[PDB]
Amino acid sequence: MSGPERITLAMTGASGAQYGLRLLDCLVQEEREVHFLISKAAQLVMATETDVALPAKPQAMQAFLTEYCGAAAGQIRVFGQNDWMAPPASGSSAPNAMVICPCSTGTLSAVATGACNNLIERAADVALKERRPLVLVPREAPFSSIHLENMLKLSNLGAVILPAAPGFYHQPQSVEDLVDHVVARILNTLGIPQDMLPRWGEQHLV
Amino acid sequence: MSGPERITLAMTGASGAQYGLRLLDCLVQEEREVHFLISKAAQLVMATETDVALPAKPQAMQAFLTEYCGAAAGQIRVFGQNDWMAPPASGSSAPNAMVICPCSTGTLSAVATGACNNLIERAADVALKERRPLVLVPREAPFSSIHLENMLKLSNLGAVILPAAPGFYHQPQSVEDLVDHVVARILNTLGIPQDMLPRWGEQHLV
Amino acid sequence: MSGPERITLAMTGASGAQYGLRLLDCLVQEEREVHFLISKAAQLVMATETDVALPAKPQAMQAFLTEYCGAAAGQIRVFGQNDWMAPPASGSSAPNAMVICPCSTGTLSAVATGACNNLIERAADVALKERRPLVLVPREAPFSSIHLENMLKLSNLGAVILPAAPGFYHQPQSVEDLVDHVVARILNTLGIPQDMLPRWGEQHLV
Amino acid sequence: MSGPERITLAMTGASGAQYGLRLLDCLVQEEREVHFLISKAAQLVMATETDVALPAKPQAMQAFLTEYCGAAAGQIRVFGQNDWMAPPASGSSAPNAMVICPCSTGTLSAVATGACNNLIERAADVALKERRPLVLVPREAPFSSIHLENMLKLSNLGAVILPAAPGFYHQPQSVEDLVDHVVARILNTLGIPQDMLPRWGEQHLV
Amino acid sequence: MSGPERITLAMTGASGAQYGLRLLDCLVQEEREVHFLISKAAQLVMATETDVALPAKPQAMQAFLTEYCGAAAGQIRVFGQNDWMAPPASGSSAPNAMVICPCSTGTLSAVATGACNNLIERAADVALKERRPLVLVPREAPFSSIHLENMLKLSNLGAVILPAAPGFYHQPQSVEDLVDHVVARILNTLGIPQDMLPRWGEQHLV
Amino acid sequence: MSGPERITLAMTGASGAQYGLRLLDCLVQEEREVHFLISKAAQLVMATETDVALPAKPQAMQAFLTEYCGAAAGQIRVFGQNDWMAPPASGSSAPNAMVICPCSTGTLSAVATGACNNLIERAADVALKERRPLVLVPREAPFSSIHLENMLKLSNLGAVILPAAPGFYHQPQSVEDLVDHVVARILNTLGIPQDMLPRWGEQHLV
Amino acid sequence: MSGPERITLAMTGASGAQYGLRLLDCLVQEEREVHFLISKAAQLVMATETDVALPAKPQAMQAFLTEYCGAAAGQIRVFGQNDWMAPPASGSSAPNAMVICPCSTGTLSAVATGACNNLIERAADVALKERRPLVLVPREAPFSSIHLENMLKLSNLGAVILPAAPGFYHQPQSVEDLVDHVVARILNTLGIPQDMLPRWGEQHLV
Amino acid sequence: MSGPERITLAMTGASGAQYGLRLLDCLVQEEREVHFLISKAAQLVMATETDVALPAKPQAMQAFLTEYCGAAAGQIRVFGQNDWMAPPASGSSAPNAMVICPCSTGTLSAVATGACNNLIERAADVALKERRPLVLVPREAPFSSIHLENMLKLSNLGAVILPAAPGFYHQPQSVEDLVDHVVARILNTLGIPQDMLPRWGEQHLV
Ligand SMILES: Cc1cc2c3c(c1C)C(C)(C)CC=[N+]3c1c([nH]c(=O)[nH]c1=O)N2C[C@H](O)[C@H](O)[C@H](O)COP(=O)(O)O
Ligand SMILES: Cc1cc2c3c(c1C)C(C)(C)CC=[N+]3c1c([nH]c(=O)[nH]c1=O)N2C[C@H](O)[C@H](O)[C@H](O)COP(=O)(O)O
Ligand SMILES: Cc1cc2c3c(c1C)C(C)(C)CC=[N+]3c1c([nH]c(=O)[nH]c1=O)N2C[C@H](O)[C@H](O)[C@H](O)COP(=O)(O)O
Ligand SMILES: Cc1cc2c3c(c1C)C(C)(C)CC=[N+]3c1c([nH]c(=O)[nH]c1=O)N2C[C@H](O)[C@H](O)[C@H](O)COP(=O)(O)O
Ligand SMILES: Cc1cc2c3c(c1C)C(C)(C)CC=[N+]3c1c([nH]c(=O)[nH]c1=O)N2C[C@H](O)[C@H](O)[C@H](O)COP(=O)(O)O
Ligand SMILES: Cc1cc2c3c(c1C)C(C)(C)CC=[N+]3c1c([nH]c(=O)[nH]c1=O)N2C[C@H](O)[C@H](O)[C@H](O)COP(=O)(O)O
Ligand SMILES: Cc1cc2c3c(c1C)C(C)(C)CC=[N+]3c1c([nH]c(=O)[nH]c1=O)N2C[C@H](O)[C@H](O)[C@H](O)COP(=O)(O)O
Ligand SMILES: Cc1cc2c3c(c1C)C(C)(C)CC=[N+]3c1c([nH]c(=O)[nH]c1=O)N2C[C@H](O)[C@H](O)[C@H](O)COP(=O)(O)O
Ligand code: NA
Ligand code: NA
Ligand code: NA
Ligand code: NA
Ligand code: NA
Ligand code: NA
Ligand code: NA
Ligand code: NA
Repeated sequence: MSGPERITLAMTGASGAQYGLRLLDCLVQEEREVHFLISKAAQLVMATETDVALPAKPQAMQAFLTEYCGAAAGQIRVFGQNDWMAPPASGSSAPNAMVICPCSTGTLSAVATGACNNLIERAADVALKERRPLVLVPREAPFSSIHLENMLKLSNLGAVILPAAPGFYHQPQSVEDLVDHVVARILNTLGIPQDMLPRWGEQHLV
Repeated sequence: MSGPERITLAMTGASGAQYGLRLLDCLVQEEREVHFLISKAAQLVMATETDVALPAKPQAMQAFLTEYCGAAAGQIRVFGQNDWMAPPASGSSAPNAMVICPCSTGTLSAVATGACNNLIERAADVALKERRPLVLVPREAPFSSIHLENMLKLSNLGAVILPAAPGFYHQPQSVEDLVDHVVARILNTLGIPQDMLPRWGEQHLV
Repeated sequence: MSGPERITLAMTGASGAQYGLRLLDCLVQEEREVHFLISKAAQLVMATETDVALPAKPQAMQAFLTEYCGAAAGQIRVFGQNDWMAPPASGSSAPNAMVICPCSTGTLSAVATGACNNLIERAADVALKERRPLVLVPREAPFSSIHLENMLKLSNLGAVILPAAPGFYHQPQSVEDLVDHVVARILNTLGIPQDMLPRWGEQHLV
Repeated sequence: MSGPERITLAMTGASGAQYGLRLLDCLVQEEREVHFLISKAAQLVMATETDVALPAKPQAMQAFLTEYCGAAAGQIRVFGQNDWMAPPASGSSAPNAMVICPCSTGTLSAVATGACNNLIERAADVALKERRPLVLVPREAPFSSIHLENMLKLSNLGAVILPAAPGFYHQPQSVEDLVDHVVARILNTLGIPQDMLPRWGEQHLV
Repeated sequence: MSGPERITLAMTGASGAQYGLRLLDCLVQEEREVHFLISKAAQLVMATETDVALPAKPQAMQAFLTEYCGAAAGQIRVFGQNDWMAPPASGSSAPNAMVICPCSTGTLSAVATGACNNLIERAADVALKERRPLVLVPREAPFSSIHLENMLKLSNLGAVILPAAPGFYHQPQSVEDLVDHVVARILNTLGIPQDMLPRWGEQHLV
Repeated sequence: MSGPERITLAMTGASGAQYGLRLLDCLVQEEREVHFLISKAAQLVMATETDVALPAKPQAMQAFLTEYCGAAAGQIRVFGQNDWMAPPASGSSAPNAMVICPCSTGTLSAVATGACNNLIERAADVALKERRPLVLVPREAPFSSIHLENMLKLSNLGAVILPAAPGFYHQPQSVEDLVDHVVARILNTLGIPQDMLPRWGEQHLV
Repeated sequence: MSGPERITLAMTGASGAQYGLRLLDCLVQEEREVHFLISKAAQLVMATETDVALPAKPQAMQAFLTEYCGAAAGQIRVFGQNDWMAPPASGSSAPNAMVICPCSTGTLSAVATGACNNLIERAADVALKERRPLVLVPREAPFSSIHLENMLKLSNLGAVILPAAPGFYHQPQSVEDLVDHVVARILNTLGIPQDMLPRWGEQHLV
Repeated sequence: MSGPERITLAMTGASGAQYGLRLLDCLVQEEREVHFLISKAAQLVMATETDVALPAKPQAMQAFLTEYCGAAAGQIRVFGQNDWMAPPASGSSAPNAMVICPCSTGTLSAVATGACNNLIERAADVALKERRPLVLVPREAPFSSIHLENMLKLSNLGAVILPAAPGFYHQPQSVEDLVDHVVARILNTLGIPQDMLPRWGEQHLV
């Protein structure tokens, strides 16, 4: 197996709920264990932007997502926003890679300053102190200087700032094609196999 | 008329040629005069990503774009990359707003450092020294710290860093819907009317 | 009409509730549409420092403030602290100027770091990314270096840091006279007519 | 006796002459020795904003202020703006605490840069090099980034930046009540007894 | 009317008195109200470099300049260097744009540090805190790092640093032609009509 | 296999063409796939400093280098300076490590600022945004502060700054021995086996 | 002989071609050897702003300039923009002082960042690393913060930033008089005799 | 005589003992007085890398080096590492230029921080405070960010950072040829004649 066996996937309240759901689906299909976290504002984004009827409490959310993705039992773990006994909350936990997708500007801010106000923010704080992979997927426009300084600080610290900015260079034909471009970039960054985005120039000899 | 009468629209070599073309179309439909600039690498992006057969030389490019957009005579001006006699090259020119869409990381770098190697880069240098509007639309992922520092410097100077990061919160049904979200943000930033992106919460009283 | 048609007026938990109320009154009398936001701590300041019996829920607060100011129907909109569907929460909203008066040091901090924890903080984050006017009215003493660095960062970004520091140079005779000095400065900054603070030296020829 | 026996009280040309006069009165009533300094612009502020007829030359100013405050003989010393033989001008002097109230933005600038152009500015330069207390009471609005950077530099060096921003949380009934709030904060900062501002929550057990 | 109705025009002691006089003439011919300020060192520059016999006291200076420019009564106001009751000294004044032309390196320094030692320096301090236009026209060579850091700080704050560096690209035939180039740039920056500098490339279609 | 299977080897115009050629030879002998890039100025360095008759066009250059190194078919790929369809130009490409050897101060500058003016510079920009290995081998003396700041920025970002500064501590007997020291350091940095530089102190027990 | 025997004189594409030509003339008349470099954009400036018919290729340009200045044979050397075998390209060359006059903002940028894209930029990079004199003569207005930061960086490194800002204090009577002021400043900076600008106050005893 | 009459030559513990010895030889042949200093670690480098049997104590080391170089009596002075009475230890000494060749990263660090732990480090501290020439010849690879920041600080202060990075552009045929390139660069930097490195392009006319 290439790439991390366990991924902490946090969804926070920026537009782009489809990116998180599609990423979750691909992680499940690659037989990865996913520790799934979702903020209160992200739950509202999902209700506004999609037809997914995501249950509110973690136990029922875990059942729903398992059915939605066709995951194995225990493959998707769901942890609530104040569950400090969950693996992502401590560096003594087993190593995960972490993705925040979408990453709201508020969560971006909290991770940059170390606010640790909820399990998503603490889990990123832990990823940085343990030097485990951390990928942030912001979705905002314009990016203000406040946004950019927070992204730059975290990038300087080794976090990967991967904006939800799909490329158009494989003739996209649908919204789903654009979503897949970003999801493929994330999987590439994590080192996890994907077949949605070809290897640029791989056939190009001279 | 709300917003600028004249817009310098530069296209540079990031993916997202559709954003530039659609923005050009909307500017024409709003009866704006457009000074159109396109880099050599952007011409290659357009040939790779779209079915637009854009002529190479400025005179023929100007004819093509006028037909493509249904523009009036002289409404679209095309200037070549070393035409230092064109309006965008001097601050003594008449005031324009400027948009670089897409904005490659190379053009982002040149504007941040003041390289002024071609008319697109000099025109942005002029926009900054004259404190005229400058909007950059980067399309890249991940954003490295090199990218982010250049974006932050320019944002601190008053340029608008508007990444090609479409929002999903008006139920997009096609690639064109996502393109329009970004194009609408640009038009909003310039203060030019648009009807593709509703005013959020405008009906919301309490 | 001079100045902004719509103003987001946020009250947060620093002493000086009278400044916010008087500013709200003047905005109403200038026929401006006001999107009114108030933090939980500010509600407690108002109960401690004034005899205003402000209702707690937005619907009833909106009724009360309309009566208090003699506003027209719909002229004052009240939005709760987690109402992400309200206009101030998105840059795709119609343009407002924004004033935080009083601005607590906690809200000052959140805006400086981009925390976006509630609608007041997100609305300021949106004002900065859209380059729409943002005026902060802190009331604190001493200002620590933590306070000052946050004020300096935001001032460098174009926010107006307007401390609740009334001037004495028009022979004030009451608390209300000192309140009006600050409120007049805010209206001047927004470009909205006021007749409480004369134009200094306007009659002075030589 | 709690707090400093000797206080250098400098008045400079910001609005708020009443704060300086009331502070001088309270220092006298607490039996402190006051080295009183006043700038040329502050003399003009006092003539504009109050009915105090302050004599111009130090000898007569010293007589007037002694009568005004009911001070003992020699309790108030007045020194002119170029009197480099006065105690405040040398660090070899006996230790004083220093307050500049009001502190103009020009005096703020001079102290931040070390300009030492007059006795007020040199005395503050001496307070900083000897690490003796220095309290600045600016009165300005907006604070520009120039103001804020100067305040931040001095706060980082241990000066207390105490803006003339009265609090409203003890039901003020007059201009004098608001003046007293700021004067009480200054006395608190110096460690000198005052009974104008109660100790917040002192009776609050749980 | 395009551009500001009122302009504060300060002349300080760099070489280039002709620029200030010609700018004053053009502002008068565009029917603008001018608040004219001149430093002691600038008066000496004018006596050294020109044949203008400028009276020393403001009242007589105001009479002379009115005759010199052919201005209407009250169109040119002259204020002395310590006239703190003049409009430029307070932000509560009516809005002006401000130009310092020529701008000595000493006045550049004072504005960068906030020294506010005279009415010219305070008026610029007020322009910055009120975010009203401020244009500085330095004339010096070489620019030292001290000069450049002061110019950069002020440019970062939104002041326009416009050096007296005339362009040669409209075939200048006299000293007056070079003066007019700089004066035209200033008028362009203020948004005030001028016909001395053509709009570059305005006729250039492709 | 230890170390990267694919290496992008860029040669740019600093003295030390022998280092690049010898590194290319060792990579081939370790059965690595090499994507070979060479700048116009580097071609001139090679003609000036060596007797290698390197063909100019990529197709013929690829034939020559394959013969020169005894490489397998397709093992060395050559890409021209504007071939944006080559793998190194996009982060969606398959992962490579990248070495610029020699690295001119001009290419050092471009990578530090993100200029992306040609395929070598873009490929390094891509290596940094994808956090793939990037090794720069500058050859210059003195290093100016411009050089050093660019090297420091890139080192802080995780690029390896490996100057062409051979060590003398294995009794070098020829120019080739000194070349091999640097080439061995590069291979060590990449994690690729080499037998030219012994493991220091490997036999040293106490 | 006072001052440098050899001067590298680079002309780049800012307005002010007359300054470069007049400086070249004075260097020739002082019997200095001049290594003359001119950018493509500067050639266009010279054709636009003057009646000098400068040949394009270096050999013919060298003949023309020798006749134009009345120079001795070999006294003016002309080198093309990619002639890396010319003395200015290597620090191992014989010591020259270097002047870029006019210095475009693009060349200013390249020297500040170390871009070294052509012989002019590399020659300045070499002057800085060898700590040989480097004088830049920018001609631009306004100077943006991008311009100013580049000038400040280079000034901090010991380059002389000498803007084309002529002084008026020797009663100039023509364009040529203003040109000579700047040219005289450059010669003063290089330590080369000139008689166009008197020594200020040289006769002034007390 | 061109260049300094007296040179402090310090050898510290980086590889490249041959550079120091060859530089010492050339300084002697140019009839310069050399104050020779060598660290304990450098003595070990010399024993490891060369066949020079350098005596340990200064008196015998001075005899050996005089014979080795064929120096005149008293032409080479040797001072021990704690000889604070030696000329290099005080700025009141007669002016020397100073070279540290090789310069270990430890000595680089000490000079950058001012550690002054031995005579070599103090002598460099003295060279910097007296603004006398200081040339550092580091030999290390990779350069870490710790190395680079120390080199940048010292370069900004006017020290010459000259890495042991020989050039290959005069067809080197032996180790000695590469050593001579670096030694020639050092002599060039000091302004001392050398005939090992030709003047680049000196014969190149056009
Ligand atoms: C509920 C909500 C919140 C949006 C929002 C919307 C919704 C429905 C949309 C989808 C209609 C439009 C855009 N949204 C974005 C957004 N923040 C952001 O950084 N990017 C966004 O694209 N916000 C605000 C963000 O959710 C708030 O600032 C939260 O405080 C974030 O909290 P969290 O980090 O804990 O999720
Ligand atoms: C030709 C080409 C260049 C791409 C590229 C592609 C093509 C076809 C695609 C479309 C297949 C994939 C992505 N592209 C991007 C890109 N640079 C960038 O910042 N974002 C991009 O999305 N690059 C590189 C960029 O064009 C180069 O760095 C140019 O030097 C930019 O030059 P310019 O600023 O003058 O346009
Ligand atoms: C309830 C409360 C909070 C005061 C306070 C008081 C009250 C009654 C007063 C009125 C008696 C005295 C002073 N107050 C101030 C204050 N914060 C501040 O920056 N300036 C103040 O003047 N605070 C604290 C501030 O409200 C808290 O730090 C909140 O967390 C701010 O939260 P908010 O930004 O969401 O309003
Ligand atoms: C005379 C004068 C000067 C005012 C002023 C007024 C007057 C009458 C008022 C009272 C009508 C309105 C406001 N004033 C302020 C002010 N500077 C400042 O920082 N805050 C102020 O509130 N200024 C300007 C300030 O006095 C000048 O910049 C002086 O140079 C300060 O010099 P100083 O530090 O030596 O006192
Ligand atoms: C009187 C005087 C002062 C010159 C000067 C001359 C004169 C006659 C000239 C005209 C002969 C030559 C050049 N001048 C300049 C100059 N300062 C400057 O920045 N640029 C200049 O070009 N100075 C110095 C400047 O005037 C002093 O530093 C003043 O202190 C500035 O004070 P101010 O800002 O209040 O005007
Ligand atoms: C042609 C050429 C260019 C040399 C040069 C020489 C040649 C023959 C030598 C070999 C004779 C001597 C030294 N060279 C160096 C050099 N730049 C550098 O950083 N280190 C060097 O050692 N330069 C300059 C460098 O090539 C230019 O600045 C190019 O613009 C670099 O462009 P590139 O990065 O695209 O290759
Ligand atoms: C051809 C051209 C280019 C001008 C220009 C004009 C012309 C005719 C004028 C003379 C009509 C007006 C002003 N010019 C200036 C200018 N750049 C600058 O920094 N200052 C200037 O004054 N520019 C732009 C500058 O030449 C470009 O940015 C080039 O890329 C510079 O390239 P270079 O550094 O290699 O010369
Ligand atoms: C004895 C010794 C020390 C080497 C070393 C070796 C030896 C034999 C070699 C020659 C086998 C290989 C490389 N050497 C280097 C080195 N430090 C350095 O900056 N560059 C080097 O090339 N070091 C370490 C350096 O000498 C130590 O860090 C000392 O503390 C430096 O002390 P000094 O500055 O007082 O001389
Ligand atoms: Na917390
Ligand atoms: Na250029
Ligand atoms: Na939050
Ligand atoms: Na002084
Ligand atoms: Na002052
Ligand atoms: Na480019
Ligand atoms: Na280059
Ligand atoms: Na020590």
